[PDB]
Parts: sequence; C-alpha cells; structure tokens
Amino acid sequence: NAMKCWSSSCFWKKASNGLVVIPYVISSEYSGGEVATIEGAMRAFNGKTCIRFVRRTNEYDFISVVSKTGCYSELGRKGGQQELSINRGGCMYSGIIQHELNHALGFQHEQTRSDRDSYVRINWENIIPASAYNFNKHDTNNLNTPYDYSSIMHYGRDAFSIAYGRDSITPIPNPNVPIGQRNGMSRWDITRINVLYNCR
Ligand SMILES: [Zn+2]
Repeated sequence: NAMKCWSSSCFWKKASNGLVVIPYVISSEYSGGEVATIEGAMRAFNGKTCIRFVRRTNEYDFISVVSKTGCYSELGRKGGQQELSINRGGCMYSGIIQHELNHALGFQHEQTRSDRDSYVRINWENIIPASAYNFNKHDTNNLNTPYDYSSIMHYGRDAFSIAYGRDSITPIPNPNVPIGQRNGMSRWDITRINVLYNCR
C-alpha cells in the first residue's frame, strides 16, 4: 500500500544512524492535553520502528498539525511545510492520529492495494458518489506484504455508505472478517514501515 516513487525525495530521509527523524509543529489552537494526545500517538512508532517524530527546530521539511476539515494528511514527504489535519471534534484519538501519520510516511488505504479485488468487493452502488474516488485501485508498492484486513489503513465496511446496512466494502470470500479497526498498528503495518524505511 506504499506510494510508488523511485527517488525518495518522496520519502522522509534516513540518517546514517538509521533513524528517520521527522520534524513537526502543532498548531497553537490545540490545548496542552490535545498536544499530549498527538505526541502520545507519535510514540506508538518508537518501540518497533526506526521512525522518530520530533518537535521541529528549523528543519526545512516538516509536518504542520492543524485542526482543519476532518482527518487527513499528504502522502509521503512533500517538501517544506506539509499539513496534517487532526480536527479537534472528530480526530483526537490515538488510532486515527497514527493512521494519519502513516499517510505522511507514504502509506495508502488498504482497500486501494493493487491486489484488493482478491480480498474485497467494492459495492459502488452503495457509495456516496462524491466519495467513490476513495475506493479507486492504485498501483501500490506492496513491499512483499499481503493484503491485511486488520490494517489501521483499511476502511470500515460502511465507510461513505449512502444508507445503513448497505456496505461500501464486502470482504470476500468471508464477509464476516472485521475491517476498519483504529485501535493500533497491525503487524503488517509495522513491517511495512520497517521495509520501506529499511529499519534495522
Ligand atoms: Zn486515511
């Protein structure tokens, strides 16, 4: 589910000591408690990856965390100031923040993987038309990892559903497999970070 870019000007820089140090600033709009929630979510990367989110000093490439419309991030390192939105009303949860930070690392939604049609059916007629593009298949760098229903990057079955009970995504051949967890990073989520950023 990683974006395909050969240059890695596209990705965060790895230091000679192996750490991928990603500078950030958090909008003054957030209270101290909200800052702590964001930084808490960032710590989830420390135990099992070489990713380190650190407060910016004066680095050129950095993440600016802002409370805008919904929860979103740019994909990968964009160069200079790049925004990541954690709306104060709907996004201040560890798993959601981790999901967004994974976008910033270069990871896309699980259901858009190039191999997705072997694991899910997209029920187009059930999807809010303006939001259907979120379900488009992409030419992803899958990093020799398999499709993971339990990925923090997988949409829930009712994501952008027009009406209750008519799901946007149905897992196949077993429709009962859970999708859409936002508790924490899956084994494959962690493995993918480590493969992409060559963490040792
Ligand atoms: Zn997302």
